[PDB]
Amino acid sequence: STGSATTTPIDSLDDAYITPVQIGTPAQTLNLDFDTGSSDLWVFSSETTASEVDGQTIYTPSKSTTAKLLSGATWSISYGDGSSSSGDVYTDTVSVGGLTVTGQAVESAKKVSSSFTEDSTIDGLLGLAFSTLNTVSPTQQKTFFDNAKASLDSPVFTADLGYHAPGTYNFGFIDTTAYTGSITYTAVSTKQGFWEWTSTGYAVGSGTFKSTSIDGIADTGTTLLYLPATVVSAYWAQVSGAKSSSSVGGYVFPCSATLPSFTFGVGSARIVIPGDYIDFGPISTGSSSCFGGIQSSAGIGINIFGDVALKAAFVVFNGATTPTLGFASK
Ligand SMILES: NC[C@@H](O)c1ccc(Br)cc1
Repeated sequence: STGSATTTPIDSLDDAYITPVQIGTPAQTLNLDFDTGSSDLWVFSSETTASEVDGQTIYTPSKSTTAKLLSGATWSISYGDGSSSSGDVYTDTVSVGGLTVTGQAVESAKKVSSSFTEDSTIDGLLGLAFSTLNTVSPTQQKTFFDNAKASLDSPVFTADLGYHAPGTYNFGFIDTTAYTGSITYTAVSTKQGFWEWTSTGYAVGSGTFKSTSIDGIADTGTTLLYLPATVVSAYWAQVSGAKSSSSVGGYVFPCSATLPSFTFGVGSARIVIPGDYIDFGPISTGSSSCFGGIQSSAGIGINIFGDVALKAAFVVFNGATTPTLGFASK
């Protein structure tokens, strides 16, 4: 089997992407944030505290003939940005772009933190990291990808995120028309539950490539590109007026600036992030200070190849027995 679904930015900055997902029988369609940095499929639901729901579409398991309470199971998750959610668990039929999994754990939120409530466009998350990170207790549950894997034509999914435009998540096949050149594959460590890999270096604009190992995770659920302070300082030093602002919480730059591109290494290959991808616009409405799309990972404990990086590439998440990551230009 295979599946193919369009993923759409939630706003004009590409802060996140939502993908329609069918849950239950008859189908209830929710728009979920596919997150290669976590492993829970959770949704706003009929059980979510009413004051914490504001415009989201909810899953109502009592209206699904295939929903079953997973007795005794609870979940609770905290994300890198400080947001959180928790609740109980059903199993139900879940389909993405034509690919159906039966008995998928669908984690129903009883509580969500304010940042979820405040974002009307995201009805929940669909985790695509390794199932070892799933938070369901006392019986850990599998991700949608893990459940689908044996059925898939090939045990892979691909992320093809757009810049200020829709893109595609495919399951079970590699669309050879969706990228240019060849896909370069690189080793993955699953030891921490993430799609963790090592970039071979970087360049800023038309500068020389610096060969240096940068360990990081491929994370579709993180907006920005978080890299070591040395690398980030080298980048922003090429933008007149750029500075790290403790008040704003990172690098800002004059909105009048042109940004240089940023290149990262994948083995001997190179992925070029155009300068415009690194512009996240005014820090507040009407400001002439703009927020940078490349920020320091110092104090995160790991580097994060988030959407800013991933959307410059066609990315293969290969879940074969020995997982790997593939990157192509597009
Ligand atoms: N996208 C999931 C989010 O919780 C996350 C943020 C940062 C890191 Br490191 C891992 C995961």
